[PDB]
Order: sequence, then structure tokens, then C-alpha cells
Amino acid sequence: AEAGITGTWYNQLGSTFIVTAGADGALTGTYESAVGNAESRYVLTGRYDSAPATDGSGTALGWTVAWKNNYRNAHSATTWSGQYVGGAEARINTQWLLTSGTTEANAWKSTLVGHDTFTKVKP
Amino acid sequence: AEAGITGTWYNQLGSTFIVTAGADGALTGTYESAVGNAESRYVLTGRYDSAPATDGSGTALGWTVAWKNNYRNAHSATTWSGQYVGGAEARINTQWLLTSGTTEANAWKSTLVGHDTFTKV
Amino acid sequence: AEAGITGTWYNQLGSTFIVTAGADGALTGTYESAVGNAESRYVLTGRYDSAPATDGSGTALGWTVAWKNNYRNAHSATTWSGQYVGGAEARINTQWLLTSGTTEANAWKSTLVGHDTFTKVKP
Amino acid sequence: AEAGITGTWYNQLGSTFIVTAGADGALTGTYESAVGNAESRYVLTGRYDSAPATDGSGTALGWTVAWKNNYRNAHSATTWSGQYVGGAEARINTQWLLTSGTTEANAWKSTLVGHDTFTKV
Ligand SMILES: N=C1N[C@H]2[C@H](CS[C@H]2CCCCC(=O)O)N1
Ligand SMILES: N=C1N[C@H]2[C@H](CS[C@H]2CCCCC(=O)O)N1
Ligand SMILES: N=C1N[C@H]2[C@H](CS[C@H]2CCCCC(=O)O)N1
Ligand SMILES: N=C1N[C@H]2[C@H](CS[C@H]2CCCCC(=O)O)N1
Repeated sequence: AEAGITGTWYNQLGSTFIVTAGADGALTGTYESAVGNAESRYVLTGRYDSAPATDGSGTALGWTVAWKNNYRNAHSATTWSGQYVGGAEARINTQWLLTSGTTEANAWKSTLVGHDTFTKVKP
Repeated sequence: AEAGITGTWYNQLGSTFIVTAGADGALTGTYESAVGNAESRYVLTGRYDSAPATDGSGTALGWTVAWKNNYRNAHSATTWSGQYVGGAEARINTQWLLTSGTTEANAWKSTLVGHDTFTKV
Repeated sequence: AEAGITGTWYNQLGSTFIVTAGADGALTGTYESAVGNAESRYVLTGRYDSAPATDGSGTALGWTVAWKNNYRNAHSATTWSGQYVGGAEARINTQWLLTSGTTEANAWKSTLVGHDTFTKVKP
Repeated sequence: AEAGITGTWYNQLGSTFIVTAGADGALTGTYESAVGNAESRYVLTGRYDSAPATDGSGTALGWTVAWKNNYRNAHSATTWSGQYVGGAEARINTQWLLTSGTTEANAWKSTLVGHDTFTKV
């Protein structure tokens, strides 16, 4: 449901995610990371699959943040892939991939993988 | 490097995607796949880092496709993270995560992972 | 430290891991999963990097379980990659990959990825 | 299929590994890589599923290598999960996870992921 996803969310590292889910399955917003070579806010864009199922399944979504803004440029990008679960305690559970641009030679070590869980605070 | 990301790309599986790269880091276009509970075109949206570095590195980027359109709804979304490299043969090398919406009981098995290499050939 | 890793551990799904760390960096034991097409115990083998650093870094380790035993055979195998962290509350935090054998055609969907955290109970 | 996993395998990077497959599901041998803080041979231990299925599927397997030997200690371990396929050209297609031991502060960035394809050529 766009509505339930729309809002302010935080994860265990202390990062802030501000998102608006549109009618057409779109996600746009900003991300404020607490870690890495990233200073301030960064623009994020994603999609979410607007017609989930009835049942108590989660809504699948994903989004991307390129770590470049007017203050910094980390030459890397992260994509988060997960599910939105609503209720009194709404959560977004994800797995992410962080890729840094590298030379051919170090490409075998350009991607990190991990997972993040977000808790909603505001709409 | 340069506009170069913009265009039509193909992968091993036969999938095709057409993208437009904007001067400020945005990626927009459509994806049509060859495998899964997918049928037709789907919208894709992503980002790329508009200012790569100048030690022949690739340009980091990522994009998402929710698998729902006017014909099908597979209740899943795929994200591709990787880097673009130009030259006589430009390619995008990625690793992807495909998550399906499940009930909590099946959450442990909701995400698949793989890799895809796209070329304009 | 072999000693700290040796013991009985459980994760959030309710699975049991029994392991012995040997002097030479080896891990051998048994795994009892709570989920999947897996019934009973399965043999596990791994390695752990026996000389970590001084500092409060974790000890890197990994192990494999092939889901075939005398009662079942799921034609799949999982590998867990993580770090052991000791202290009063010793934990093993991992990320795993589950691969099922498939035909060439469905190979794009043969691997699942996720994460597990284990808590020690016994030595 | 059959003994077939046993032998010397090579990957794109130049890495080589020699393995012995036992009738009951065990895999043992040595790994020598071409990249990273690695120098010489390392011991590897894994498992394979000794009874694959009879719809031309691959044989699921996995193995681990801790990167410590009498010469180096990179304080990391790599696990490869994938499947073996025989035929004129047998290959092992894998995805791997490489974890480095960190302090809690750097745990978020302790694991790399990739893919490797091994052949006996
Ligand atoms: N909130 C989170 N921040 C870290 C993880 C995923 S991406 C990462 C921050 C990286 C910052 C930019 C960089 O260092 O490349 N979750
Ligand atoms: N070109 C690719 N197609 C498959 C992989 C990643 S996304 C996937 C197609 C999935 C279609 C929808 C589905 O079956 O869930 N690469
Ligand atoms: N304790 C755990 N069990 C599940 C995860 C990782 S492997 C998985 C169980 C799968 C059982 C066998 C199978 O279904 O293939 N953690
Ligand atoms: N053949 C491969 N070599 C690299 C990847 C996965 S394991 C890795 C070598 C790492 C060596 C030790 C290190 O640098 O940490 N594939």
C-alpha cells in the first residue's frame, strides 16, 4: 500500500530514509547514512510491487542510492531488496549489495552484501 | 563512459532493457525479460554515480524492476548493483537480488541472488 | 580460539549446530535444521582462520552442510560465511548461500541468500 | 556426474584447486589462488550431495578455505556454494562469500560476494 510505506524510517546503524510511494508503484525520497564515505542526504529511487496479495504476505520493493551529492562522491551505489510488512509495528527487512567502481583487476572485490531492517517512525 | 550507458542492452538470458541516463545521476527506461513469471515490459528506475573517477574504473550504478504491469503481477522485485565499463565493447556487470513477498513463515527463503552481464550486442 | 567455538549453538529459526574446532583450523560437527526438506542430522565440515588478531576483531570461519543423510536427500547444499565473536555472550553472525541442483534452464534460480545469528549454549 | 568432481580445476582468475570427492559426500584438497592476501596453498574442506537426482540437474556442493597457512594469515575465510555439471566440458558454477574478521564498528562491511566458474582446462 503506498500509504503504509510512505514515511520516515530508521535502521539499526542510525541511518534515515524518507520515502513517498506513488500510485504507479514508484518510490522517491532521500537517504541519510550514518556510515561510510557519505556526507548528508542522497536521492533514492525505487519501485514496489502496488498490488501485493491478502494475505499476511509482505510487499516486495527495492531502491537504489548512488553515493554522490554536492558535498561528496564515493563512486559507489547500493541497492536494497526486501519486503514491507505492515501492522502496528511496520518493518522493511532487506538485503543490500554495495558496488564500488574499480579497475578490471579489482573487480572481484567491488561488491559488499549485508542486511538492514527499518522501523517506521513518521508518515 | 559518457552518455554511453543510454541505449538498448541485452544479457545472456535474452532479456532486454532500454535506458536513459540523465546528467544528474538518474536512470529510467523499460525492461522486458526472458525468464520467470514476467510477461511484456516493466518500468525500471535507478541511479548511477554522474561523476565516476578519472584510474580507469567503472561507473557504479543500480536499478530496480517490480514485476507488476497491466498483464502480470509476480509479487516480487529485482535490484541489480554493478558497474558500467565503456570501450569498443561496453558492458554492465551486475549481481542481483530477487525478493518475493512471503508470509513470515517463508521469509528465510524469499531472496534469490545471481549475476548478469549486459552488452549492446 | 578452537575452544570458544567448540560447543552447541542455536539460531533464531530453532536449528542446532554441534561443532568441534580442531588445532589445525578445522570444524566438524552436525547440524539439525528446523526448516526445509531436511529430516534429522546432517554432517558439517568447515575451517576457521585458528590465529585471529588482539584485538576485539571476530574470528572468520565458514562451513558447509549438504542436505543428504540416510533418511532424506534435498539435492541442495548451504555454506555459511561469518565471524565468531567471544565474550560472555558469544555469537556467530553469518550470511549463507543455499544452492539446489537444477537443469541449465533454471540455474538462474538455484541459489537463495540470507543470514543467521547463533547463540552458544553448551561447550 | 560420477567420480568426475575429483581432479584439478581452474577458474578465470587463474586459481587452481585439487579435490578428492569421497563416496559419502566429502570433499578434500588444496586451493592456491591468484588474487588477494594469499600466498601458496591452503587446505579446503567441503561436501556435495553423493546422490544427485537422476532430470539432468547439477550436483549441489560447497567448500570453505580459511586464508591462513604457514606463510600468510589474511584473517578471512571464503565459502563457495554452487553445482557441478559433467559432460564433455565439466564445470562447477559457484557464487562465493568472503568474510574478513572486523571489530563491531566495521561489521557492516565485512563480507564481499562474487561468482567463479571452474573448468579442468
Ligand atoms: N544505512 C546504511 N549504510 C550502509 C548500509 C548500506 S550502504 C552503507 C553506507 C555506505 C555510504 C557510502 C559509501 O561508503 O560508499 N546501510
Ligand atoms: N534477466 C534476468 N531475469 C531473471 C534474473 C533476475 S530478475 C529475473 C526474472 C524474474 C521475473 C519475475 C519472477 O519470476 O519473479 N535475470
Ligand atoms: N538453520 C537454517 N536452516 C535454513 C537456513 C539455511 S539452510 C536452511 C534449511 C534448508 C533445509 C534443506 C533444504 O530445504 O534444502 N538456516
Ligand atoms: N579465486 C578467487 N579468488 C578470490 C575470489 C574468492 S576468494 C578470493 C581470494 C582471497 C584471498 C585472501 C584475501 O585477500 O582475503 N575468487
